Amino acid sequence: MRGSHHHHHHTDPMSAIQNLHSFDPFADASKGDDLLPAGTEDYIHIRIQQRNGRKTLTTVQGIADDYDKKKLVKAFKKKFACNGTVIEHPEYGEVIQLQGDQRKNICQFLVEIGLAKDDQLKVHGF
Repeated sequence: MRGSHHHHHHTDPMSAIQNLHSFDPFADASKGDDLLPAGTEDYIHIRIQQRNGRKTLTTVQGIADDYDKKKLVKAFKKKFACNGTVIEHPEYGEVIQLQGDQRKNICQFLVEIGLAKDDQLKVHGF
């Protein structure tokens, strides 16, 4: 170890783990100005999840967390009057969860409010 030695009986280096140094083109990083990951244009993947024969939950993946979480979903319940929520899926990462098959309303919402982009319109009905 040879780390911190100023305690009576603890020593927990884990206490100093706040994700330090996580950005540096000249240190732990690599990006090609010409070589890009893939031509995806960062679309907005929808995807529906109908547990039963109606318990649908249209989700939205790709959207930026910077968006107005409130005006984002809250507005949904004001336009279509549907049940919308915000979930941070581990398989996708930060994805809204609408109630019922909104694959046609959400994409319409993303464009109606200006959330996603017509080019990002990635609707994938289960």
